[PDB]
Amino acid sequence: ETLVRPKPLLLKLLKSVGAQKDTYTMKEVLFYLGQYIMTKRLYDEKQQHIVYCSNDLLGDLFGVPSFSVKEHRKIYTMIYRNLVV
Ligand SMILES: [Cl-]
Ligand SMILES: [Cl-]
Repeated sequence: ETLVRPKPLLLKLLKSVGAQKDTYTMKEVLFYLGQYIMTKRLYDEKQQHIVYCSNDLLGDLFGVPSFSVKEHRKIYTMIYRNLVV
């Protein structure tokens, strides 16, 4: 629905997986973040709901070493640290 504005570092992350936008819906941000996690194989192959990001740009942006995709409240707070509200 509403548009969101990634901060510069998150924008570079999104573009690095082929996004060609500066302005996004939240749905699009999640779409490209998922593609980033997939393409960089940040999830554990045997526990695919767990993302390990402590040595990746994503960890610097989200401010955690790892997270579970089941933790949606936490994921939204981590994404919003990276949006210009
Ligand atoms: Cl930034
Ligand atoms: Cl975790």
